[PDB]
Amino acid sequence: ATAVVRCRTRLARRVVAAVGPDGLLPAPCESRVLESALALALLTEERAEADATARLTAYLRTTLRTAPPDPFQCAVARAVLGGFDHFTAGRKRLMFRTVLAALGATGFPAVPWEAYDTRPQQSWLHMEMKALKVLAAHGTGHPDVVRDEDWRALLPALEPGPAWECNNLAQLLALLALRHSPRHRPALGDVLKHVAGRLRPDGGMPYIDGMTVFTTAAAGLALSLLPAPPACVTPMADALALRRNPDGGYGFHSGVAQSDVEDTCYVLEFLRRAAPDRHRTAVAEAEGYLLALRNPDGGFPTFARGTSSEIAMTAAAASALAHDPDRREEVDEAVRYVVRHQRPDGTFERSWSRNATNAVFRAVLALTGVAAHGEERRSRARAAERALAHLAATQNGDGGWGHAEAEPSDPISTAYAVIALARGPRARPGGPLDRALAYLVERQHPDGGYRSRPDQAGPRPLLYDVPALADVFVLLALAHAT
Ligand SMILES: CC(C)=CCC/C(C)=C\CC/C(C)=C/COP(=O)(O)OP(=O)(O)O
Ligand SMILES: [Mg+2]
Ligand SMILES: [Mg+2]
Repeated sequence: ATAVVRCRTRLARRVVAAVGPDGLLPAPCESRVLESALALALLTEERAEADATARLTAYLRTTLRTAPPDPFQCAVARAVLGGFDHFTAGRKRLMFRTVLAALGATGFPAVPWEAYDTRPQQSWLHMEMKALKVLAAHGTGHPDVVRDEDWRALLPALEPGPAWECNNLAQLLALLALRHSPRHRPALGDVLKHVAGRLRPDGGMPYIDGMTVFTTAAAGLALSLLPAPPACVTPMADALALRRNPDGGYGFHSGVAQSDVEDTCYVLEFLRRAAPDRHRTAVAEAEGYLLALRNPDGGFPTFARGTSSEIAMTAAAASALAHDPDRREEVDEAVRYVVRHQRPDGTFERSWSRNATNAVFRAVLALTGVAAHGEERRSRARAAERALAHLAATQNGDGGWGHAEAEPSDPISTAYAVIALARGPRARPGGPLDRALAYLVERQHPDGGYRSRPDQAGPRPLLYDVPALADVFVLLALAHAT
């Protein structure tokens, strides 16, 4: 067949081979400068784990020369070795300033202590903010400001074993605060040993344990779009469904009790295609989870109602709930939210991904997948057309797309664009979709896989790197488009 189908086939073989007999696609996260630096500071201040501290130190220096990250993380690493268009901005300015001050690189924000108090949402955001407030209280010489409720938010960080909610950043920040408390120091020795035991072969500390639930769901979805899905989709559906949380949603990795809309939508889309009856109850519990989260403006948040609806989250929930005709009223209200928020140049937003193409792909699938007729058909078709025109206008000479219009191409950003474009008109020779496919064919590695700069962000906008996602998302693009 075509070079595209051959590329698709080699890739599917690789993705199938990487699924384990437990039905999971392992998705470890790479070392990150930020957490390595924090781990370095914590162990150093406690005069602990000299072996780990030297490895951490070599990793940080090696990475600064050869693959240095964003400037915030470099300045964090330098402190230890010695624009944002989003509703979260501000809280992030406070968070990132306090981190650098805690490490002695800048002054503590001269803000009222209530600045650090946040509504209940993401389980670990509360812990992170409380930890930073404690570090600022003690850093500025006002330890008596710390309330007993501030300390109590940090207690999960003193549990043995892997970090609570798989978040090394949250635990490290909490531990850096807790070591200032005599009441809590008896539990510290034991966790410092498990922390030191987390180093990766290259000597660094990853942001999170991994993203196996998200990655297995995306891979299962891609495999289920193939002409003949492999057999392993059933054990993958089983592995996801048995990990569902009591609220019916899904976290990003094994042992994440915090559900989120993005993970739940990928599990939901996947189970609807590969196991709608075998996993009928899991499917219905996931729709219930999404429906209970919906905001009154028609949109959907990431984690918790009452927090800002997001475009991509709202687009993802519209596609995921479209299958059942009984949610037409909620699905349509979601798609209208997407249309209302399209920007003047056809784009949408950056959030959990750092490229523009991610939100476009979500938006376009919601806009074209929910069947529609009449004036609302016209209105959605126009919105979708402007999103695909935006893609055509920012396509790079090699046929791919980067994180930003003037950025070098990468396979993941390109994969998102292809999914969107496969919903447009038929690939004409030398058309944008045709050229993006040619870009993906040419970037296939000899081992059948893809190496791509990462797109996942957390805390936004800091990138972290789960390499298994590159194969998964390119496969999802190739499956959608063929
Ligand atoms: C792709 C993904 C599944 C989308 C949902 C995001 C999340 C549930 C998974 C990404 C990994 C996670 C621990 C980042 C959240 O960081 P954070 O709490 O600090 O985020 P924030 O401060 O920017 O709000
Ligand atoms: Mg945060
Ligand atoms: Mg975090």
